[PDB]
Amino acid sequence: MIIPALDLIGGTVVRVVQRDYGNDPLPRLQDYAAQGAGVLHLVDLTGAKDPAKRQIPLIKTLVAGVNVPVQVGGGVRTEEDVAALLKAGVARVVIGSTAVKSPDVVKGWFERFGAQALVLALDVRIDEHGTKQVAVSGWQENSGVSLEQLVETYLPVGLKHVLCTDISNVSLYEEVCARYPQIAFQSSGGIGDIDDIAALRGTGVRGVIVGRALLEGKFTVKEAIQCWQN
Repeated sequence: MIIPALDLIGGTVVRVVQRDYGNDPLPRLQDYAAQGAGVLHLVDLTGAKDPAKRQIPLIKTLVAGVNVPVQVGGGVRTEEDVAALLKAGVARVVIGSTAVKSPDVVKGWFERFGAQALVLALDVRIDEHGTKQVAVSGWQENSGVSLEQLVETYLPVGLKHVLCTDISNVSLYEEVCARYPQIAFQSSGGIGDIDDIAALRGTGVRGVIVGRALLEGKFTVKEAIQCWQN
């Protein structure tokens, strides 16, 4: 499915490649759902910078105001962070750097919350050997573990949802999806126009995250879904 996405800072919708796209995230999300979106994605950039300032009241309002599951990320680093987001009504919590830095801890989260409640977000850069290297961010060096190695760490605790961002493409998703058909992969990044969505058809990816292109008015959620369904 198409997964429309917003990045939020202090209640403001922003573009990242910051750019202010206004303070109306709820009407934007509601119109995404109205066009047929079955899942939405939010990144809490304020919370990512300071967990104490996690935008829980806002997230609560946004979740209540739409009729579809929302997955929410942004510096989710502790068990308490996960629990708080689920309590606020989020469907799935998106875990990034902590899934790389403390796998034994995150394995425990799978046991506690269930694999349906957790999405592992992995940034991948392909090195000069052609290996899919995991990095915790776009501006930090590789962390010394491959995508396959980290996926295989979490398979025994029932991993089901993985969000993959290429920070170094179609071939990447074709490869990983074929290797792990029991995992539902989501793609993030690279969507500049409607043809980019067509290109991911048939790769095996289950979800396509779309953010910037919708804000820029390149195409609508309805058009994206029509494209995805072919």
